[PDB]
Amino acid sequence: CPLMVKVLDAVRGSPAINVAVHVFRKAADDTWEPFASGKTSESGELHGLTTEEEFVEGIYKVEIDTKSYWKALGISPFHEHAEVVFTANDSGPRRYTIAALLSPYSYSTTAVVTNP
Amino acid sequence: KCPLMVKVLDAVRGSPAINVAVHVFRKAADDTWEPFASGKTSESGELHGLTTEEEFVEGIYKVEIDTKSYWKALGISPFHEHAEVVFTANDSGPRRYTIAALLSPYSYSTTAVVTNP
Amino acid sequence: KCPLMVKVLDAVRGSPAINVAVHVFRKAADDTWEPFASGKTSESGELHGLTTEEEFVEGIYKVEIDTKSYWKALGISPFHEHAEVVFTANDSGPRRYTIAALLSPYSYSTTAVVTNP
Amino acid sequence: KCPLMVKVLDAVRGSPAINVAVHVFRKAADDTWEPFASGKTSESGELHGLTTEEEFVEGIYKVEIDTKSYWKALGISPFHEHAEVVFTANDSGPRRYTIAALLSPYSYSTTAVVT
Ligand SMILES: O=C(O)c1ccccc1Nc1cc(Cl)c(OOO)c(Cl)c1
Repeated sequence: CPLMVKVLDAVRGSPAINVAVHVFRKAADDTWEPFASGKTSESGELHGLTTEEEFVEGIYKVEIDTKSYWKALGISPFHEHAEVVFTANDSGPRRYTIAALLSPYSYSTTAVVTNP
Repeated sequence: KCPLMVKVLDAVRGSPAINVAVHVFRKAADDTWEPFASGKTSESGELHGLTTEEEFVEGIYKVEIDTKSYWKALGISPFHEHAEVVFTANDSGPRRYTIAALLSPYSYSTTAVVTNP
Repeated sequence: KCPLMVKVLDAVRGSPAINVAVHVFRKAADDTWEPFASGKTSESGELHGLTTEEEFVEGIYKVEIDTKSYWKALGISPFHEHAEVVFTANDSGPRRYTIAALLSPYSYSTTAVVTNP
Repeated sequence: KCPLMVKVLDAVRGSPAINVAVHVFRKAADDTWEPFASGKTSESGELHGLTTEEEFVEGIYKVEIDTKSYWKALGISPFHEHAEVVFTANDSGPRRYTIAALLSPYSYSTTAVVT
């Protein structure tokens, strides 16, 4: 479970499905190289994006297409997209789960690490 | 699927709560919160299968989590004595409920989800 | 400028919550929640005028925030029956306490701001 | 009393965060971020002066609260590099924006209000 970046809808009381997500890597030129993207069908979870060999001991970024989400449900969010920036794998391979409790005009997140 | 479960995880250690005592009750017209079930937070910080289809009924419930015991063992002196999640259930039939519990020494937050038939 | 300030915010409309029922209790010697204070949240979203250091004493307290009146009168269908915040108070030094509540129809958050005046 | 306001609350100490560096950008026509305003946080955990209604105009803006240096000063090991809030401003008209951010060593949350 490298990045099981779960996203939850705090209004519909269901996982946020069909929400586009984008990943980036730390480029040496202070740029964000695109890495992966996708949309879900029924459940709002992220997986199968980065493999054990795809990681680096560096900075990352996760972008979630949030404004496009609510227009479909006819909601007009204040936020445009959400970004979490972190340093990973400093002490070796660990499994990272990124929380994301969305809401129109509000969001929250949390990080879960492992010992080995 | 699991009829309902409680999800709890520490926002300081970045790990699910381990050995955080939990309890459940039932609403009684005499205001007496008659105890119904209890449990201990495992290494995964989750308790599931507490209320079966027969055990659970359409009514008012409460979930109590022994937050203060969780911190003092870690040598941490928290603010909240415990937490409570008061709600209604099965308004129009049986459903699946999973609730969140983001513990921090001086704060917490909860969130619940419902899945349509 | 009170030792007990409760702020309630709407995480859908993005406005300070208004017309929200608030109740304050206190555990008695018989483990009884003797009523302490109550009120309704204004359009500023800050509840105040609930207690003073003359009336505020050491002990275990409880804070009640109604939710059904907030959304059902608004037309939204909530999940949580209400919000209950229970905490020790004035253990040593009557520090001013601020209680924060970020409300969503299916989720809420609580945080405490403590400071010695 | 400003159209833009940001406040950061520390959960572990339960006190308003102090000395939290902040920066504000603007959506440049070259898809860049021209720096707009920056600063740190006081003992009240709020922002004292960010943007007047004169400088505040339409467009997309980004605000970042520096947290990595925070917990190192606190002596705790963080996780997040920092927190990024990006939003569309003045899409329909003037308003007053307040940004609230609850910070914990391994988690954070945020929300906004309008006027
Ligand atoms: O009010 C919030 O949005 C909030 C969100 C998460 C955690 C705590 C919160 N409470 C809170 C936040 C702020 Cl910024 C605040 O005042 O700012 O001038 C108050 Cl009174 C209460």
